[PDB]
Amino acid sequence: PRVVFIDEQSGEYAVDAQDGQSLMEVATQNGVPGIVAECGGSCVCATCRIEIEDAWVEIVGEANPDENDLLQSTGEPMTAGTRLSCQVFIDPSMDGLIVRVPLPA
Ligand code: FES
Repeated sequence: PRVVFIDEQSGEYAVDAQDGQSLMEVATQNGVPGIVAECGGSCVCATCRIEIEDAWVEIVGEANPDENDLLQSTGEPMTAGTRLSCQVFIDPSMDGLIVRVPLPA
């Protein structure tokens, strides 16, 4: 597909992806800040607080109440589309996706 990332360093990172790729991997491919490099998708960390644009959350489908709960346990605020991007992946359902990065969290 096609894609569009965002961040607080460039305020945008237009890109593209392929069914099976996450919005965290495109980044590094798009030269995006790639501000993560934590577990690499191993599913052992929870700091990859990425944010899908507010148009594709209903397209991407944030994480279930399992991965979203453990993260909410802390008590920090969250918006619509906040989910482990690294755990997300492209499909002919989320083509031309638009990503986003939260504030210093
Ligand atoms: S990068 Fe570790 S869970 Fe997303």
